[PDB]
Amino acid sequence: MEEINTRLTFTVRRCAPELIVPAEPTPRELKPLSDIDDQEILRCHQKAIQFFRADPKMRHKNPASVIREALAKLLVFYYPFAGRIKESPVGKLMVDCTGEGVLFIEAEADVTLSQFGDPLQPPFPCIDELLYDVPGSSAILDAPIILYQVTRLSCGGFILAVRYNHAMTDAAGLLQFMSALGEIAGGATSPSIMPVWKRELLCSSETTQKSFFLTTTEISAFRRYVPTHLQSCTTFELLTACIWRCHTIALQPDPEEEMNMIWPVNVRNKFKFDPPLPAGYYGNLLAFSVAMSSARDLCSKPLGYALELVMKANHDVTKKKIGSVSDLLKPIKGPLPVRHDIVSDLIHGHYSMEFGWGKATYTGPATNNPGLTTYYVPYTNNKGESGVVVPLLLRSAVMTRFVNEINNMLAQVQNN
Repeated sequence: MEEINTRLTFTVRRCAPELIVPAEPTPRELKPLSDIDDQEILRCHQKAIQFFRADPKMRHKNPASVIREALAKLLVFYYPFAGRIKESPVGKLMVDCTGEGVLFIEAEADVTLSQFGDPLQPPFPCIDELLYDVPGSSAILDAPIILYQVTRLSCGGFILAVRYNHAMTDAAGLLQFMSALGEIAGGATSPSIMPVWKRELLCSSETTQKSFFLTTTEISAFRRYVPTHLQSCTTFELLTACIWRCHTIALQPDPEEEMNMIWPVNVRNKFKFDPPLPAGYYGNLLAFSVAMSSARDLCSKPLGYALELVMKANHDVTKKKIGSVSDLLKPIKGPLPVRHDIVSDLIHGHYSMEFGWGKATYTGPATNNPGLTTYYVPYTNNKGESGVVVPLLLRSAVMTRFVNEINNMLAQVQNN
């Protein structure tokens, strides 16, 4: 299992972080976050990144300035994003729309866009410096909800890095928002999709980083040595059953502890909501599927055991298809288990954002839970092999036991 390493490094320097408030008076109100947005597994942040190449006609236009003026203008419509999230009695989250503003960082880097590769894919170097974690902002409550870093590159290109409070929006909502930002920086009067709230509809009253590469041939090879009755499995399912079982064998937990593997599902493509969703909704619309087993059964039984659990969990959430949003979209049931890993499927453009410099040359993820939290990215190496890159952050011993265990599985798949 190949480790991918970024041998590139460079020096970043950033101004001191600033607060961007909406450019015009906006409603000062308390807006309810939905039962989907405020579940435990979403009380985290997430990181996205886009790379933009130089545009010769955009000379005399510093990208940080363009973006921060457009942020101010766009926050008039998305004004809750300038708010602060607070907790009421019985655990309901609210956005206090105070206009205190989103965090912003203008920076420069002694590096060129082309030095990130061609094609440019993860891992990305110096990402902790390209999306600086300002102290106290890692908080869910009373902290700025979103953070931008615009790093200018020596070629005149630039980097747009975002950290956002996952209680506020999901990847899809942030995409609607970033496309509204692109439109406003394009000169638009207002967004094409006028956002709405309506989240009441979903209210019911020692460590180590690393990135590893598995080629498609290795994945499909796996698919050959699982029982025929499980061969309809997705690449995602097979990869997730591998990761879950290998990680558990690496953790070596108490035999009876309940091991959970959890992943989100975008439902927009899937269900047909009978009261359909509002046109500009941008809260969370993720379903979550949960696969659970004793540590002893995961480590004791072959990969087919884990794989069946993953595939069947992947249809618990897909099986009821028409009705209300409150009917088909539920939070995870209880408090999160002690033992839970989180995987996300990213093998899927994120196109049509244009800020004057074109559409991004790359848009994707970047870089709490003490389990394993990772995502799958597409990757093609220098010889042409397409496959998946899995960024892992584990205690070093757990990492090498994990790597060795998936390498044992590769050894088995090839011996057979």
